[PDB]
Amino acid sequence: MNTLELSARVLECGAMRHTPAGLPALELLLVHESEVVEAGRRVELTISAVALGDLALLLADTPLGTEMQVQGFLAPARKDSVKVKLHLQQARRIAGSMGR
Amino acid sequence: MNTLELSARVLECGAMRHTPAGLPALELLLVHESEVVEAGRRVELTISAVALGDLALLLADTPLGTEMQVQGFLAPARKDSVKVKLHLQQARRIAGSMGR
Ligand code: NA
Ligand code: NA
Ligand code: NA
Repeated sequence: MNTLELSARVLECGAMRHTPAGLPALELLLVHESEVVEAGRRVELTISAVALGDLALLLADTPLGTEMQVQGFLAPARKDSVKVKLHLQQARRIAGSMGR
Repeated sequence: MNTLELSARVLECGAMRHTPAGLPALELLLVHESEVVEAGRRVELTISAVALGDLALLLADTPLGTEMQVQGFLAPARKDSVKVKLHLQQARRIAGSMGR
């Protein structure tokens, strides 16, 4: 079991990159702000995220500030790192009807 | 939305501590090892976890090596920290029938 579901806004969206094996790869910087319940609290969390393959292609050029629901697994950012990165398995924009 | 579900083993279990407001607090160090789907692999993740209140009392003196399913929210360890901490909302040992 390793699944993080997070509501987040796009702070940064990288240019299209690739894995050493030639698969599309895209890095995003995400910010989450919410109030949660702990022992009967607000949280602000900044987190790096990476999408590979088709999802990287879909998330290409996501405007900055876009609000999203995402899901994936957590992993250390680099070998031996304290920094974690969210490996995206799902991402959807919070579509609205304003929208002006 | 901010929920991480993780299967993990206890590498460290702290002594009973307290919040500044006097609530029970307990820190654990958890290791996760699994293989996941990345579209498309192996993930090994070490993460600090903190339980407050009644869950802290329940998790007191968890033997090192105990395997668990945990759930909670992610938050930075401190301002501008790259270290994240799982704020435990649920924890259960993986009970088995072996013995010994
Ligand atoms: Na897993
Ligand atoms: Na790779
Ligand atoms: Na939330």
